[PDB]
Amino acid sequence: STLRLLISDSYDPWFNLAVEECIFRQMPATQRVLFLWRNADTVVIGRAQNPWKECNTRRMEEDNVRLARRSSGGGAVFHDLGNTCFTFMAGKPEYDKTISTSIVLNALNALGVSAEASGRNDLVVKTVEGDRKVSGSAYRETKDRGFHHGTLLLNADLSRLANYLNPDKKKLAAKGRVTNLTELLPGITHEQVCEAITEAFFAHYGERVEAEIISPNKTPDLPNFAETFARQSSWEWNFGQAPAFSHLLDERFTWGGVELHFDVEKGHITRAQVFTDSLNPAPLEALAGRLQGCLYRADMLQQECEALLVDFPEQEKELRELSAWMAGAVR
Repeated sequence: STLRLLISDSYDPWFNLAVEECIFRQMPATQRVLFLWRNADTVVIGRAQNPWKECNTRRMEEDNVRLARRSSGGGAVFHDLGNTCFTFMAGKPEYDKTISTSIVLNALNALGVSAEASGRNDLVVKTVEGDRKVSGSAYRETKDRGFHHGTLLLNADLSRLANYLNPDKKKLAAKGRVTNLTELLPGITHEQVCEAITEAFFAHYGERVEAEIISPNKTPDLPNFAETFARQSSWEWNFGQAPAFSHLLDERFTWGGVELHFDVEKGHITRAQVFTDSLNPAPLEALAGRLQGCLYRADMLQQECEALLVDFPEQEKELRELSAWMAGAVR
């Protein structure tokens, strides 16, 4: 058909993320994909975060909470089985964010819930006591495709995340809602919401297909899956070793916190590593790239940092701020 419908029968977050990674980059942009899944207890961190600073790893081990690192930026997210998650993908020009958003809204309507879009990302139910968030999401575009994924809060434990994160004093010093569906719909299950999104998906495209039910015990019909799954679940990718440097500079900006670890010998940086919870870590990863071998002196720290501007027009503020902050922090 023109449709693929993938239903994960696994709570393994490395398995579920590896499928998403195949939808986004492995699969041909040539069908319309809906993938429906959830994870057992997991902290998902952005690709540039340092879990040894961010997470109470001892508590995680004691409570049997998993760590997964995703390949986009941003901060920590908590998953459990009371989150029902969805990923849509479709080729351009045909697809844009509005289709999948409408499909999920219809799904929610079919369930007896009056929901609306709110911002570029969220879905919200109108309430006597004001707007309540029932869904988070993120949208990404490629040259060949659009890609949309998010979660629905059916019966999430909302308190839990804070037990697994370390206090961040500078995040605290700086400064700059949500409801479970089970609060409205006491019987609601994962399977019912999956059923509802699938129907709204089939109704939209005028077509039906059989569900491919997928789990780690056999290869899904996704190219390069075995390798993507070996990488996604590897300790070295999800955790990695703690940074071991002799200097550390850190700051919380409005667009994210930044930790910069490095060594200085003979007045130059001999090695450096940057961490961040910024939504776009690319300009920070590329700063780390340009800091190697740099003269440890504000004029050069700023020259290296500002040499990147031409290639990051949308992040010019981020870079101007990092640059000013380093000039101030080094003296």
